Amino acid sequence: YLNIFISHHEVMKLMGLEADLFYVHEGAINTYAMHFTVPVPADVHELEFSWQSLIAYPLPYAISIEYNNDQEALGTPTLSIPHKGLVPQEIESFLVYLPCTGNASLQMPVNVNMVVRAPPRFNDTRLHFKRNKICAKGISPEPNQSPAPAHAP
Ligand SMILES: *[C@@H]1O[C@H](CO)[C@@H](O)[C@H](O)[C@H]1NC(C)=O
Repeated sequence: YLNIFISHHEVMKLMGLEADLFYVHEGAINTYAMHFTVPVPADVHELEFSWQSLIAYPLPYAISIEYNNDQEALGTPTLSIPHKGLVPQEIESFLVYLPCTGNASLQMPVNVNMVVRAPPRFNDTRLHFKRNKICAKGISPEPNQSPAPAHAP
């Protein structure tokens, strides 16, 4: 009833291979793949997840993040979607932003927790995505709002 996967482009960005990876396929969790800790290079500033509900019954989701607050190398992770809502019935993708400050070099765990509530005939999908974020000094995401020369009137 539920697909959760990372696309070909996401696997190429993260790992350099041409493949996709379904972490959940029609409700079945890829427990083997969930064991792995995926490294996130210094120059990768976001993780992209893709998902799709395969039924009409509403699928509530909840997303939480695990990371050490108390350091100077990684800024606060954010989402491109609300941390709670419904899983879409068309394939959609969302981002977990992992913005390294560029003011420090460091490796650290960042884990993404997801819970998708199931209709009563199935069991909830509980996921613990393990990632190890690399940060490097002088490597940080660029802003997309561009500067403009300014002077006083
Ligand atoms: C953000 O978009 C701007 C376009 O103004 C571009 O200069 C920059 O390279 C982009 N950076 C990222 C991380 O998307």
